[PDB]
Amino acid sequence: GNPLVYLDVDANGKPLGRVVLELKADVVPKTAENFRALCTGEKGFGYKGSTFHRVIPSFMCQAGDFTNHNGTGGKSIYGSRFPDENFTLKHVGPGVLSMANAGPNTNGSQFFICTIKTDWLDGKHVVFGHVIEGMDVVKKIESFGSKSGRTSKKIVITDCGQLS
Ligand SMILES: CCOC(=O)CNC(=O)NCc1ccc(N)cc1
Repeated sequence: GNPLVYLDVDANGKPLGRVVLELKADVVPKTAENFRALCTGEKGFGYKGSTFHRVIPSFMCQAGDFTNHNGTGGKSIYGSRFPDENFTLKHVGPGVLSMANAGPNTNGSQFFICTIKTDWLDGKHVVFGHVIEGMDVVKKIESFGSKSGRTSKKIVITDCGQLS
C-alpha cells in the first residue's frame, strides 16, 4: 500500500531522531512518488544532506532545496516543476505533509510539515502525507525557528530512505 519513508535529522551535528511519514499514494500518486524517490536517492539526487531552511513556530517547518539551499531551488524527478495533482487532502492539523510552491503548478522538491492546522493553505498547496512517528522531533525542529523563518541551528537531513 502506501509508502513509509524516513528523515533522520541533526541540529548542529547532534542527532534529533527520526521522522516517519506515510505518503498518500492512493490519493496523489505522482506527488507521493516524487517524494519517495527523492528520499531513496535512486535517480541520483535527493534530500540527503539538505536542510530545513525556513522554520516558523506555530506554523510549519520547510525543507528540500537541495540545489540552492535557500528556498529558491530544488527539482522533481519529472523535471524542474510539475503540476498541482489535486487538492483532495486538506491541512487538518499538526503532522500534515504538503508541497511548497511559488504559485499554481510550481511543485519541485520543497515540502513542509505543519505544526498546527493551516486551513488557509487548502486549495493552494498539495497535501500528500502525514507524520506516523516523530512529532517530538518535529516540535524540536520548530523550537529552532523564528518569525522570519531563520533557524538558530543548522538542521540537516543526514539520512533518508524507504521503510516499506
Ligand atoms: C508554507 C509553504 O510556504 C511556501 O511554500 C512559501 N513559498 C516558498 O518558499 N517558495 C519558494 C519556492 C520556490 C520553488 C519551489 N519549487 C517551491 C517553493
